[PDB]
Amino acid sequence: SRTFGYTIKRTTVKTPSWAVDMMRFNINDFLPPGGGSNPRSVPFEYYRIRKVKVEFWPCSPITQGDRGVGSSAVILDDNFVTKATALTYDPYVNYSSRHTITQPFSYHSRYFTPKPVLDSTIDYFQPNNKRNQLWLRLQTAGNVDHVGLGTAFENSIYDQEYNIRVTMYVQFREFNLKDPP
Amino acid sequence: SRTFGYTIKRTTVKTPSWAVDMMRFNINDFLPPGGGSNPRSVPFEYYRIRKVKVEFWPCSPITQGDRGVGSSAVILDDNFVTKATALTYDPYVNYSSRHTITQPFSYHSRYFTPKPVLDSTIDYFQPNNKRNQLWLRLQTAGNVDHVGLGTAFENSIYDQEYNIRVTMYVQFREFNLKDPP
Amino acid sequence: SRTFGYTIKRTTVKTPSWAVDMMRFNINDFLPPGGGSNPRSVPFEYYRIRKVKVEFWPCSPITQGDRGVGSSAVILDDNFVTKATALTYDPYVNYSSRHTITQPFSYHSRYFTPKPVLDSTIDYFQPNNKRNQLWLRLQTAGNVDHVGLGTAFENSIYDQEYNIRVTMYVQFREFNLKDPP
Amino acid sequence: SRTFGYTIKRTTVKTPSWAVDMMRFNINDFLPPGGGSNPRSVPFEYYRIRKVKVEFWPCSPITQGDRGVGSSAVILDDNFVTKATALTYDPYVNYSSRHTITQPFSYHSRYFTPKPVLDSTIDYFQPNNKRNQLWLRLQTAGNVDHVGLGTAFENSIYDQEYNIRVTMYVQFREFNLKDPP
Amino acid sequence: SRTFGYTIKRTTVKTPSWAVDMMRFNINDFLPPGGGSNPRSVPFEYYRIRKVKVEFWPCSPITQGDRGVGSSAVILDDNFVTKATALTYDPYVNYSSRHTITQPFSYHSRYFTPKPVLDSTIDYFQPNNKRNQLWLRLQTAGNVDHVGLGTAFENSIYDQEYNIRVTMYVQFREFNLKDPP
Amino acid sequence: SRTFGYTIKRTTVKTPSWAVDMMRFNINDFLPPGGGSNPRSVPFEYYRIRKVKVEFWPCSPITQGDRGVGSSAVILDDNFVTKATALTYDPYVNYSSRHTITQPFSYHSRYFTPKPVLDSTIDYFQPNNKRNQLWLRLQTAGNVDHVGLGTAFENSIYDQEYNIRVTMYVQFREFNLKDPP
Repeated sequence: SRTFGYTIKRTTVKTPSWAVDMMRFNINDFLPPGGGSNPRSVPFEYYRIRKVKVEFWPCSPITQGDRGVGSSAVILDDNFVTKATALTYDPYVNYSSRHTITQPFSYHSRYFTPKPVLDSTIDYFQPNNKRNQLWLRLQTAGNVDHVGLGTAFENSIYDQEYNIRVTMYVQFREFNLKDPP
Repeated sequence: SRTFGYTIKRTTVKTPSWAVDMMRFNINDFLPPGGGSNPRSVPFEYYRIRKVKVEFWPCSPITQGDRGVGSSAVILDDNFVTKATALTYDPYVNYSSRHTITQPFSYHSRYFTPKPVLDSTIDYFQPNNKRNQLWLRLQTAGNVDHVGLGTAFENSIYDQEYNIRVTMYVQFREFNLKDPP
Repeated sequence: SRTFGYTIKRTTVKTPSWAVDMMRFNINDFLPPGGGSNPRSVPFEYYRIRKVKVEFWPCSPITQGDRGVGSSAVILDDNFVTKATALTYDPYVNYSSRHTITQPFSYHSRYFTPKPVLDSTIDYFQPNNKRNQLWLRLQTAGNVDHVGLGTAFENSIYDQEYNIRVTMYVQFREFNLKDPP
Repeated sequence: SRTFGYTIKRTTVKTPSWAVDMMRFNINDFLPPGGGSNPRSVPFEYYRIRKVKVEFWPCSPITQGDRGVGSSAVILDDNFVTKATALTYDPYVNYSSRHTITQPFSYHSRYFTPKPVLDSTIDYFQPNNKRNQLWLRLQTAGNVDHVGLGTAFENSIYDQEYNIRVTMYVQFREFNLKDPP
Repeated sequence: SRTFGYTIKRTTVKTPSWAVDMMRFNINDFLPPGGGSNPRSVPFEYYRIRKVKVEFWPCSPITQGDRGVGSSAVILDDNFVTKATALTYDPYVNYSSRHTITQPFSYHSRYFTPKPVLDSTIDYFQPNNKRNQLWLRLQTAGNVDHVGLGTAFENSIYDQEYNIRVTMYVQFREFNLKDPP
Repeated sequence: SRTFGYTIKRTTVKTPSWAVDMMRFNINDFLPPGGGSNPRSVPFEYYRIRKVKVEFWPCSPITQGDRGVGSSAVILDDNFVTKATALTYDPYVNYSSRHTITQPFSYHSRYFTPKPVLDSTIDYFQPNNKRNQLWLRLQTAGNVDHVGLGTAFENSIYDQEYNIRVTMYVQFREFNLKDPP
């Protein structure tokens, strides 16, 4: 439920090279600190996540050409590729649940479900849309970081400024409020 | 969802005189201050109230006699009687929806629904258990005060100390959270 | 399947302050060491836990007054509140699956299902009453500690001594016995 | 669930003489000592026995000849014959529930139910496979000895070495565990 | 999908002592390194395991005697027994899902499903044959080690050489290929 | 599953002349070299091709005029026309399964199935969408070249830059992996 500026730097190379990026989810950013006997603005003992209606709302006009195509392959098992300002290939082009990345003015969105990362070394995760979703706990500091979607915009001569937006849905349960004197 | 000490001072008079009291409800006491872009610990635009399972949990043992009887007449239209340390009558004895006040160790509770007080001079209120319940708004300072139950414990030679408890139920709707940088 | 003395120290403060406590479950305490080729008194390769019929059997007589009220909120995600000899509020009063803590002579009990704590920093757990209960293993030393119930008795002038009792149910399977010469 | 070496000494006599043996069952051998407040590795107040899938797993190869034949007559009433290194007859050949003893490499097994021996002089026993099976008690020292199967291998010029194995099934009930401090 | 030489050293002791072993599974051994933009010979984002048709194909002829018997108990919770060149007992003889170990020329096999080991200290695992199987990820270096079957061959005077073979089944899904210039 | 730059050089001629091109398919380009005992990144003994969702994703903006029209006639029997920088006719205009080539910003795509070319002189091919599809074999060097779609963009005064993209679907079968030491 936030936005941030992610401008892709142009390149002079003639070959249409890609520029992979990264988008790590974080629940702490979707809630500011609290006060008194309630450090968290949303007090709850347990909470779950169903889906996240992600969307990469563009900002360039329709007159700007340099339109390309890509493949926003979903990522969850934690295994991003080495970042490069001008990649000479598209590693996310070969995938089952792929999606054509229409740019620039063309609207594009995705839908999936993220899961927490237990250990940074082994990196575990639960299946998608299932009743066996491992519950979590509320924490303002020691909080993990969920994996987002794998973007891959194609470079061009002109600049590019996007406005990524996410709507992390939450299903809180078993509230725990404190009303001191 | 809180408690407070309300000890009834004994009296030397032989006639069993009563001692009316007052219990004004307040939603601000059921939530502490917030912080940052969320002054309230419970962010929501609208909320309603259904019922309040009030209960006057006693604290005296069974060996302590001086047991009497009263009538906890419900009050909502705002019209309490003049407080008196030793009232020579029970004005709440004559009522339709009365309830035998069994004291001391005997457990006693009530169930009703409160409503906000628009003006202190005219004092308006909505009907009980109906779909036409006028909604309210969240406010940490400028908040009204709902009317509670009309208590009336009978005096005695020995002291008395109760532990009043209320479970003000709330039905929030249309959340409004703020997640600044 | 054991008991221990947990006496709540009295206080002179007039305001009815609470005194939160802690009850951490441990399977190693429910079985002493073994001998020979069977260090464990109950040999089994796998075992599960369904429910634990907890109960806080009191010990004070009925003649002792100072009766109060509380709320035994269930805890499993590991997030106890800072211990205090005389807390000026009840953080467990606001909860969904709450339970009125009737004291002293009044009997009170609860029923829930515990789960193991994988990591001490993230703290994970499985859902309640489900076929996806993650199995465990038998170990006399390297054993985790399950989370218990969240108690919250109210202070008083007179002393207080309870006799907590638990019946941790186990469902062993796939025995592994050793019968050396 | 144990094994032991029972080698039959060869003989020079030309006549094919038999060599009866003995196999007394014992529950104490199927469980080592305990420790602390649990001297027995398997704590239980009552236990029963249904069947024992006995088997005499051989060890000689198929190239070794000198194959004979016998009759493994069941024994339970306690009445073994005088042991002899080279018996000139087969007393177990005449029986109702007999079984051809195929040796050496040929596999052979039997199935019966043992019963405890009350007195050593009278020697009593209960019927086979019936609901009136007299229950027993757990004891690490003062334990009786059940009667096994009546073996009768035929002598030969070459040596012989078998690997007897028994799977004494148990049906424990009414556990009695101790969890001291 | 590999084989290795595991010869059991003979012993001079007369008592038939066992010799427990260990067999740890590893997915890295079932795939060699890659090259270029595909370090793994089998590119896939997610993969699962159903069953592993293990088999201990012997190599000794039928003329070799010294045949015994054992019990290949399944192991998954990580709890192997101390290795011994000549164990005076069989700890895997008492088990529910046991299997008679017929040696030498006699063929023997087993069927089960392994699971990954999250932590070496606590050692967790998922249930057998269930839809809640926790998925994994592809990794050529930082890869865990699954638990195999618990073998227990009996010693003998003559040597012994087996040819263990496994067919670790895999159900890859969501391919991720890279085809750079 | 790749992209390449194919810019059509402008022309000064007033008559709207066409500029035919060529697009030869190759499976070797959709897979990089391997290593060790797996020269191919995708090991499989047999594989087939169903369809190829071709698409000529444009890159010019909508403000750029000079829009024309053509006919992307399918080609498979190997019989391209002589290339010309400015053809004074459209040989692909007369066809049964034709398709209006809408340019520039207008999206256009096609769908068909290619087949291998046995000999370069006779040039054979199999029917479309049929169960009699002749299978092939995996090869990194000696691999044939399939025929693509017949493009025919109309010239113009302004430049033109398209981003051709193809998704060659494959249906591998009968895997053949090698896991040496």
